Amino acid sequence: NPFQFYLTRVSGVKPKYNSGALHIKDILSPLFGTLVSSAQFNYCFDVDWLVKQYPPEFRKKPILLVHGDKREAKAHLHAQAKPYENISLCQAKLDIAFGTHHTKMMLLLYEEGLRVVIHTSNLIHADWHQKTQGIWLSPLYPRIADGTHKSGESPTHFKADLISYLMAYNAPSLKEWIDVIHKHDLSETNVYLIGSTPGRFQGSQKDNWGHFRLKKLLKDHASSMPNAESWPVVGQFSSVGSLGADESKWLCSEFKESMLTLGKESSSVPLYLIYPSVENVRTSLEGYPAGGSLPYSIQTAEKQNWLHSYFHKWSAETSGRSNAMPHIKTYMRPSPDFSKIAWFLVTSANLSKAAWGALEKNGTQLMIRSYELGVLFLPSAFGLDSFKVKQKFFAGPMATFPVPYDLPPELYGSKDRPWIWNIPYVKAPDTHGNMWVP
Ligand SMILES: O=C(O)CCCC(=O)Nc1ccc(C(=O)O)c(C(=O)O)c1
Repeated sequence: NPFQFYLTRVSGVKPKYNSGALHIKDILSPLFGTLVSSAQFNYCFDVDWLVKQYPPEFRKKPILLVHGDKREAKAHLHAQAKPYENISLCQAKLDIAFGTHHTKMMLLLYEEGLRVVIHTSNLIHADWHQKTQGIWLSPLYPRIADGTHKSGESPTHFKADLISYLMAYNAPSLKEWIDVIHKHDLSETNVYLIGSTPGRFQGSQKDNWGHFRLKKLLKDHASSMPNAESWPVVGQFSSVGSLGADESKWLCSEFKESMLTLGKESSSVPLYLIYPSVENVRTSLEGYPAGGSLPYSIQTAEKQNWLHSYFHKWSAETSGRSNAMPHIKTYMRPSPDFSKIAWFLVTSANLSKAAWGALEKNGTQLMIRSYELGVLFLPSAFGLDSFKVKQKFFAGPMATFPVPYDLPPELYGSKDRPWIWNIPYVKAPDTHGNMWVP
């Protein structure tokens, strides 16, 4: 396959549904490269667990943890790492209120080259145990010879775009990684980077980040087809922010408008949102504790009941993962019969203004609160007009894209409710015999 899109291993499914999956120990294995230094960008860390995932021969190599924690949370993380002299920390600045360092990325420097991993999992045991999570694995990027002058750039501009994303941190530990990336040849990269960084972006910079970055890439590198109005947008996520009092405030006005862009020329497009129901969580492999990683609050949800008529159940028979609750986030543009897709995005970004950006100042400024990162698969980057949807995720041309959940998405039934993580569920027990009492 050209796509190098993987799911994490799920404990409890039959082997055929893990044969093409990756555990974190597989990613860090010596078979992927001889490690000399790594950077782990994430939100939540279990440092003791994390070090144990590296091969024993690599456990003393330098590790940089890039996080967004402040105050007591920051002190707790430092305390976790202090036993390991090889671990350094970089606190990503979050100068806008209510922002998060959400990006999940590994930079893996080897004797043999460099690898970039952009994924969706926190660095804790539960996130790699029984969840549906997504991974993009870069090629092994070779080092550019000393004294050789070449760009090392891909047709998707991934090298410059990754350096630009890291430059936004203004961090000395990450300038070191920028210098590493400069010395490597990333020309084989066929995905586009879509990042979010905190700030207020106008004019020259509005297209750099968030949903305007997505819009720019779709305008420049996708084409509009006849009956494009009939091609749905699908969004799939593990959390929801405050979107406003009605759909015109952000969801269907600027977010959907960016996602329905195709091509350069100047809405009835259906919008599917996939988010686990209470029943999805109750009957999942983890049971109700899966909902600890689906942090949709009642305070937020009760202000936007209009949103839930867009919600569709989690179903993933294609990958054997209907009972592995999703912490992956994906967005895509299927054809009206869901047999093809115009593009596919895997990302850390949930359905929230903090992650994707919200327009300010009479539409002239895009304000983003958080760090996010994802990769965009466009047919033009593979010499294609569209991707065929792979019928079974782990089955056998290779030009079919492995969509990890079922299409078409199934609307909530009249008795279904979205998972809300801070109210109790005491009517029916989960797969472990328990109720949920927050
Ligand atoms: O959107 C907003 O305005 C706030 C909504 C609250 C929220 O969703 N918090 C959250 C934090 C960390 C992670 C993670 O890194 O796993 C996740 C997740 O991805 O589920 C979610």
